[PDB]
Amino acid sequence: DTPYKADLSRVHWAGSNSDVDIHLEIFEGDVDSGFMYNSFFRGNSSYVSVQDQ
Amino acid sequence: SDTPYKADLSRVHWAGSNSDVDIHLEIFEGDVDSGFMYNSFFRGNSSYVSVQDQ
Repeated sequence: DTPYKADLSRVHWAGSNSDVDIHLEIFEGDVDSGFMYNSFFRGNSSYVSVQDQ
Repeated sequence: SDTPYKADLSRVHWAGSNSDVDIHLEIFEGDVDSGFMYNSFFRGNSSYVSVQDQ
């Protein structure tokens, strides 16, 4: 009911009447990916090295 | 069950020609009560991003 409803100036709203959204997204350092995991059975075995022989 | 002086009593703050109207003064101490009190609890259990003026 405000008297100014018919004369508003909307910045990021295009078209014949200000209905279409053309705003800009805001992004930061956020990236979602898979969860982490660490080995557990590394010490439960006998070990031998033949790397260069 | 009626004392001899019933019809000739003097009663203060009992107005009227027959002394049967209540014009006393209320005693106020300043007690006012309304709805109960609540505080938020989940205001630090999520992420936050600000887009004000942008």
